[PDB]
Amino acid sequence: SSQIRQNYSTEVEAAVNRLVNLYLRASYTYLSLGFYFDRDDVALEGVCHFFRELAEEKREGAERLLKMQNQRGGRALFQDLQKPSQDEWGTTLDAMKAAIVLEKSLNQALLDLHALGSAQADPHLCDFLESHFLDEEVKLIKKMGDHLTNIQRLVGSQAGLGEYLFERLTLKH
Amino acid sequence: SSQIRQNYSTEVEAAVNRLVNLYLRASYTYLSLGFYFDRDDVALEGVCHFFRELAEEKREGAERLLKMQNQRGGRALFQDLQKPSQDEWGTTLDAMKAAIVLEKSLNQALLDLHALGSAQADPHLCDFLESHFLDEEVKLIKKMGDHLTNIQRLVGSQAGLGEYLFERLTLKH
Amino acid sequence: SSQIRQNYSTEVEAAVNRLVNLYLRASYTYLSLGFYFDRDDVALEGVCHFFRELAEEKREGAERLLKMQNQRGGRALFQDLQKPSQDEWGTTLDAMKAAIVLEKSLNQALLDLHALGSAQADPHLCDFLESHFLDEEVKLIKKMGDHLTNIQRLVGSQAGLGEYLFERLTLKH
Amino acid sequence: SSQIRQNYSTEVEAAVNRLVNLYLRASYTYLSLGFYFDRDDVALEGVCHFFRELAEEKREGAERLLKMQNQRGGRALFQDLQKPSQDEWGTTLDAMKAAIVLEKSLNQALLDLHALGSAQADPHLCDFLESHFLDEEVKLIKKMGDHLTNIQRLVGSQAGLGEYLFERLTLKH
Amino acid sequence: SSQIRQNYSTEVEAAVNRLVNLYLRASYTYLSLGFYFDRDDVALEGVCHFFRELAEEKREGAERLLKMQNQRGGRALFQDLQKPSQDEWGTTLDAMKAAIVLEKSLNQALLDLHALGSAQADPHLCDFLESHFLDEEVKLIKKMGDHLTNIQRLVGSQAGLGEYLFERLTLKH
Amino acid sequence: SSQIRQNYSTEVEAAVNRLVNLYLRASYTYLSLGFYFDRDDVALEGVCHFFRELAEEKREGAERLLKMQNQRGGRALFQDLQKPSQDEWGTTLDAMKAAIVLEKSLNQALLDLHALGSAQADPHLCDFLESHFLDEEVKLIKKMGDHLTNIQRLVGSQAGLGEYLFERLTLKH
Ligand SMILES: [Au+]
Ligand SMILES: [Au+]
Ligand SMILES: [Au+]
Ligand SMILES: [Au+]
Ligand SMILES: [Au+]
Ligand SMILES: [Au+]
Ligand SMILES: [Au+]
Ligand SMILES: [Au+]
Ligand SMILES: [Au+]
Ligand SMILES: [Au+]
Ligand SMILES: [Au+]
Ligand SMILES: [Au+]
Ligand SMILES: [Au+]
Ligand SMILES: [Au+]
Ligand SMILES: [Au+]
Ligand SMILES: [Au+]
Ligand SMILES: [Au+]
Ligand SMILES: [Au+]
Ligand SMILES: [Au+]
Ligand SMILES: [Au+]
Ligand SMILES: [Au+]
Ligand SMILES: [Au+]
Ligand SMILES: [Au+]
Ligand SMILES: [Au+]
Ligand SMILES: [Au+]
Ligand SMILES: [Au+]
Ligand SMILES: [Au+]
Ligand SMILES: [Au+]
Ligand SMILES: [Au+]
Ligand SMILES: [Au+]
Ligand SMILES: [Au+]
Ligand SMILES: [Au+]
Ligand SMILES: [Au+]
Ligand SMILES: [Au+]
Ligand SMILES: [Au+]
Ligand SMILES: [Au+]
Ligand SMILES: [Au+]
Ligand SMILES: [Au+]
Ligand SMILES: [Au+]
Ligand SMILES: [Au+]
Ligand SMILES: [Au+]
Ligand SMILES: [Au+]
Repeated sequence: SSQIRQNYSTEVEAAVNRLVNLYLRASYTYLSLGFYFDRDDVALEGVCHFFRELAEEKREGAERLLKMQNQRGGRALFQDLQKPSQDEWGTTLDAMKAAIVLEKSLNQALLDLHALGSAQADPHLCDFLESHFLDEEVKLIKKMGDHLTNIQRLVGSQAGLGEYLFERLTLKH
Repeated sequence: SSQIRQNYSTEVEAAVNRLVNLYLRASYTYLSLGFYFDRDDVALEGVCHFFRELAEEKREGAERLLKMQNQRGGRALFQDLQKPSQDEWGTTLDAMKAAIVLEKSLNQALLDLHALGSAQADPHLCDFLESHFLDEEVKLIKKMGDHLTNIQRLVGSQAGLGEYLFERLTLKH
Repeated sequence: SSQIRQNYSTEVEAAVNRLVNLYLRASYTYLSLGFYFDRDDVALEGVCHFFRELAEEKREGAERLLKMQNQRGGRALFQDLQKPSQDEWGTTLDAMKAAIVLEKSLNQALLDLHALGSAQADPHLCDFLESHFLDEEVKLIKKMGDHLTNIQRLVGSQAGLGEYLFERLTLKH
Repeated sequence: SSQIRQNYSTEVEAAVNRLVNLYLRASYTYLSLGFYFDRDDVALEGVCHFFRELAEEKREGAERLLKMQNQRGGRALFQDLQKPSQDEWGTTLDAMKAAIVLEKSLNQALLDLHALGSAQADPHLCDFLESHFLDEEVKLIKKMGDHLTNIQRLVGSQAGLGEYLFERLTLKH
Repeated sequence: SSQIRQNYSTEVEAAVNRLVNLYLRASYTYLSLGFYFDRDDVALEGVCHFFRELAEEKREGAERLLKMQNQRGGRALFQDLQKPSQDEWGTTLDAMKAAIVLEKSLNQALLDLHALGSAQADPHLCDFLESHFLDEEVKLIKKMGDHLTNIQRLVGSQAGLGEYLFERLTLKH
Repeated sequence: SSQIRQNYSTEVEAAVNRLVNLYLRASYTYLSLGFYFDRDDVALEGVCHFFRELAEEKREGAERLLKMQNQRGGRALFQDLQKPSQDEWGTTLDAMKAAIVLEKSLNQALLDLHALGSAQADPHLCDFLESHFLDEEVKLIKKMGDHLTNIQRLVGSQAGLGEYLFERLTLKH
């Protein structure tokens, strides 16, 4: 077994595979979120685009992790992908709340894997997470908090109007 | 009678002529809708443009149908065009409601003609409807549903403000 | 009722609505004329283009009139559009004869409306007709007379050949 | 036998091979028609070009059919190509009459194959015919009817002059 | 429930959701196939690219289906995604064998859904499958059969050399 | 009979018509050869392109001959086109063997016609063959011999690998 593998614990290999599952789960969640906002009875295009873009980003993170797994001589192993936690996601506010919960879980998974890499003395893993994941997550979580604050401000009284305005003037489409 | 006509039933020929009447009726309805929104006491320019654009699209569909009638060796026959169902169209919401009702009737007419073509074993007619009409109608009806949802969200409380905002931030002009 | 309306009689308002009906009728007549010449058993493409172009021009005149109706604070009211006077239009000669009869009726309607505007002391209406309609009609009627003369010259003896030649060498396609 | 073949009946496979023969026959007919009009004692260049262009179109249709046969896992089988029905094709009128008869036979073959695909529940075949053949045939047959009408109009009295004029002013070269 | 929904059976809606699951499953299978060929102990880059490209194509098909679901007024419902059938995919030959089996299953699912649309008289669904899926699948399955034949020819005697050569001279990277 | 014909024997006229049949036969043979190599169970794209290109070249030669027939005042006469000698063409080697046999027969037909032109003292015919056919055939036959030699060298031991390599590194696609 691997001719290239060096300083790459079975523990980190397994944890990388679990993280791939988590990122692909998050991608699937964002696919569901995106298409919910494209429903004719929800129709918030900018919200749809925001979530579909994140579906792509999460999928990219999984592919980054799989490439890394191979560069270290580990073996990608895929598991069932569980469906998203909801079939309908409520208002933009509800949806952003669910998204920041999801991001925080990914973030905690990254931190846990960092702490494993540190215990296993694996500086290439630590560097890899710092280079492509930790700051990325921090920036996204901040953006989502900014959004939540703006949504929140808009939707006390006149909830519908606030939702429309946030979609039109903050979100991209 | 026609040197080119082949596999083209008198039933489909008549039904094509009726569909032309329906599309020209819808065009006239959208002309009336467009100019209502240009009234100084209504003054929603983006709404006016949205309906005038559809008047053009419906007229184009009628001309497509007439060209097809001729390519198959059928004979265009024109009937009186009935005036639109209303002289005043109310709010943007009322107007979009009336437009989606109209589109659904055109859609049902297309489906009925498809079902006739299928019973008459006329695959060129079926192809023609699929190529230029069925998806076009589906996309338009979806857009209108999206609009209705957004209008609806805006006009619970503060009806005037919501109407202005929808016109300014969703509709084109 | 209208905050903008000034010096705009109910008589001119009604007459503008009737003129809109006439122009849309003429547009429909030219649509029928155009597609007749596209029949495989008539097949005079340049004739078809000449009439379809006029269908567009007449529709534009109606839209000009409706825009004016709104700029003056009048209220567009639409009536049933009667179908064209014939289902088949004969030869190019027959068709041009029918077209110049139609244009003369539009012209007389314009003159009558001018005479109303003059009796109502409505110089904006008079200016509007002079700017966009009266000369336009005069030029078109002259063109049609030129055509009739050329068609007429061609179709004494050898009627078919003359018809083909006029279509090929005078009409555009 | 084929690793790719799926939902592709032996009946449709055979019928596709027969259609290839028909299209290559039609191509050969148009080659003969083209070169007849290039004879120094016929010399109607535009007619020659019109038929040679159709020879190419028919050959292209056969190649489209053969490519499809292969994409479905069927087996192209070629038969003898029968020579065209005439060695001399008469006037432009005679020739256009013969061409529209030929096109109608191809059209009927396409319809028959459509009806077979429908009975065999082969929606890829149906789509393939709709995409590349049915409308193409309808447009060509209409063009030919237009031509026949114009030729017919020209060649009552002064047959030679009419023939020259049609070739010069309608046909391309 | 939906203001836009018209002629859209609950049966087709459910079947569209199942097809989305199948396409996302196939995408996941191709992700696993792609990264297997990127393993340092397999190292066939062109094979990896071929499968990763198909992972993207299958994901795109699912998104096309979800967009359609929304345009018709149906409701996207997501299920668990089962992991791919194998963790290791053997040789290029083994892998292409598995891929054509997968494609044929997608193809059969498309055909079944076509047959449902036909039984439900849903011509927009039928058109949608013809426009974006049926020919696409046919072309891909043909390409894969071509590949299988070439792989097969190369890997009787000198299996390693044949595998390298196919990757270098047929597959893209 | 012909006003232009000069120094053009009935013998050469007939022989030109036979040569046209031969060239169109060869074109049909190459069409069959081309599509055989496009079969999913043969799949040698470069071989397919090589033969389809020759189908076009042979057809061009027939059209050159027909144009010449007309320029001399002869009369093109078309006969039945016999189907190709095989339905399946074996390996690339088998196919190239069959192609060089065919070319040699065309070449011998050209030589025979040259010898007829010489006996009939027809220097325009001789020039015509020298200008457009004799060298063309010589170059093609040489190319095919080169190919046969290279195929032959490759397919002693490891027949499949040799076939793939010849297609990839010598033939165009
Ligand atoms: Au979305
Ligand atoms: Au979106
Ligand atoms: Au998007
Ligand atoms: Au770390
Ligand atoms: Au570390
Ligand atoms: Au990165
Ligand atoms: Au954002
Ligand atoms: Au308007
Ligand atoms: Au407007
Ligand atoms: Au507009
Ligand atoms: Au249909
Ligand atoms: Au049909
Ligand atoms: Au269209
Ligand atoms: Au819109
Ligand atoms: Au026209
Ligand atoms: Au026209
Ligand atoms: Au036109
Ligand atoms: Au006046
Ligand atoms: Au006046
Ligand atoms: Au004007
Ligand atoms: Au003119
Ligand atoms: Au020709
Ligand atoms: Au020619
Ligand atoms: Au030509
Ligand atoms: Au069919
Ligand atoms: Au079918
Ligand atoms: Au095509
Ligand atoms: Au033409
Ligand atoms: Au890959
Ligand atoms: Au790759
Ligand atoms: Au790739
Ligand atoms: Au279907
Ligand atoms: Au259907
Ligand atoms: Au597509
Ligand atoms: Au490929
Ligand atoms: Au080929
Ligand atoms: Au090829
Ligand atoms: Au080719
Ligand atoms: Au000679
Ligand atoms: Au000679
Ligand atoms: Au030459
Ligand atoms: Au070559």
